[PDB]
Amino acid sequence: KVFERCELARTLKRLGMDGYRGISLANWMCLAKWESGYNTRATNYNAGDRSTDYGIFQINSRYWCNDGKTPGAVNACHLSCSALLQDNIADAVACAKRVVRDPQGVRAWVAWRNRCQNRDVRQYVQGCGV
Ligand code: NA
Repeated sequence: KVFERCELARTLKRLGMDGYRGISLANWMCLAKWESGYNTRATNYNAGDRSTDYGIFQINSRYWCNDGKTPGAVNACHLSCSALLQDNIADAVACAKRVVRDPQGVRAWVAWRNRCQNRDVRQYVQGCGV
């Protein structure tokens, strides 16, 4: 499903993402925006290394979820990548929390560095009542 901005903002706060491992809600919104356009069904095949990015946070199959076709991959979130394509984002959120528990933190996603880091991200949560 494609979330509306504020709808997603409120959902993420209820799922405990605000300030998770030091990452503000506005940063998570900036990330979801640039990764999928707030679309839970988005997938991106990376022909270069044969891995696929899944869902709203575009989580990669090489380390986080299992899709069976990615060479030498692990499944740290202990989830089928299918779980990351549901309309209910609970599993995607639990996995995203797992990703940021690693040393890189939110820097794990290159898109965050390009379009969110050191920018004014307040705009993503403005007027949503969170
Ligand atoms: Na995997």
